[PDB]
Amino acid sequence: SDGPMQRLLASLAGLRQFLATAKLRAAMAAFLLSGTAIAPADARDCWRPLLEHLCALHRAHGLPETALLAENLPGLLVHRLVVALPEAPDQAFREMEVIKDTILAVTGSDTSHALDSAGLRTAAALGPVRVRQCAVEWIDRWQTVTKSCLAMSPRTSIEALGETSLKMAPVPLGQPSANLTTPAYSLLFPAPFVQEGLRFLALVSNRVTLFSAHLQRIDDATLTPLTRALFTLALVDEYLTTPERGAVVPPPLLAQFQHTVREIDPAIMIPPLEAPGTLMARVRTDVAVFDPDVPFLSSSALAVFQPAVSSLLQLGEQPSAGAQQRLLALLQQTWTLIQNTNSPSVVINTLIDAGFTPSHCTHYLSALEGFLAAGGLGEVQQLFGCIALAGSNVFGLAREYGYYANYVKTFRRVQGASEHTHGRLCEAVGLSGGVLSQTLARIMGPAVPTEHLASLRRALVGEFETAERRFSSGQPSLLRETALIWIDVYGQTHWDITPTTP
Ligand code: NA
Repeated sequence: SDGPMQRLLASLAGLRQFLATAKLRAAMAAFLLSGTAIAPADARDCWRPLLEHLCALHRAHGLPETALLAENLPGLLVHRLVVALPEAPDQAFREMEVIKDTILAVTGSDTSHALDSAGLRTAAALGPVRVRQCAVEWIDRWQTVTKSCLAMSPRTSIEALGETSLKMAPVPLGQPSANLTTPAYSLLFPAPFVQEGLRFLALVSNRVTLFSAHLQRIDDATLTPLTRALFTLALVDEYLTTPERGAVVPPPLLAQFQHTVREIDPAIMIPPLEAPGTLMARVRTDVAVFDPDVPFLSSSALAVFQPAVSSLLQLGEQPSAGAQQRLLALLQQTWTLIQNTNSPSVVINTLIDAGFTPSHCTHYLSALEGFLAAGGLGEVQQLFGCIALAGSNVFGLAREYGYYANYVKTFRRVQGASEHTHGRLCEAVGLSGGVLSQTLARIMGPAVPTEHLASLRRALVGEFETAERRFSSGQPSLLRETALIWIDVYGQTHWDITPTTP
């Protein structure tokens, strides 16, 4: 078992028994940009002797570089401590807890005694007390928020409770992870344990977000009982049904569905909430709900009723002029809003409010594409094409929307493959020459972390200034480049920063 920390530990022990200058110093330079990263076990076994040898070997020679690496080795270690989180919550909180104990091991009082023993400083920006404070706050708050979202989530798993329904207030996609990116945490942003925690919390949070919106249009009174029951069927199909258990329905929701569905005109037929195939398919009718004289569908949420619409767009149907005027109002409002908005929360809310639940967007895509195969579209069909392309891609990026480094990669894959998926529709409607990648880019674009890397750079410059200043009056430490290259190379490697320095 060799590892970077292990390699420099063994290298540094032999130095203790200006050749030691070149060897020692090139060794530090080699540790700061070793390709691999430290596993928790390695840090836990090797933290003590490496720190002892570094503090005493520091004491004998008194170079600024030993002083700095000793003063800020905790943070430089958590910068390189690998994190792998499992899908299951138990395994995830467990796995995070082992790292909490790893940093507690790094930031022990023994390190403060061995730094103060060597005349060093324990209050360094990446020093033990600071790294301890920031990591502890971030991880504790991380559990509290992640479990909070995990409780008000659709719980269809084998894991036994009853899913909350009326409980939920609409949460934006970014609000849970928002406190965890404040500039206060800039010092630890490149750490894998922030990024991994943020993808986990993003995955739970976004699901809770969609579930919140769709619940909101469940419990609305202005909507017609037909529209109400339709949102109910969609909710059940997409968030409360698994291949493993047929239907997972709370008794209050099922009773509410019963009383609301008995109000519907028997001209339109609705299946009861009970366990294959989705329920939304089971709905059958012959009435043209789109006609304005007809009062059955709320003109607000008119695309919620997937069978009649999918028939409209597969069969290229020609609605009554009043019905069509009823459509182009909603479709054209929705698409004007989507076209001219940069808030993902707003576009989510307006897609769900219009009845454009993700699976619907899918069926709609399928319906048009199949139309263009057999056949140049009406404005109804073209606008459904717009909202369904942009809707499918916004809903795809929505699950993983976060401020972590991987959303750049996923976002690149998705906007790259946005237009080419269902190319006939996309070119026929106009999103062809990069326009859809432009829209998805403006609304779902990944956040830019230049400020966090700048701030951390300034802090590392400061620890360089003090650390050299005490140990070398003039300040010509050769290791500056070696420290800054990690910053630029992280920036362009994970975040694709250009990069640039002041
Ligand atoms: Na930089």
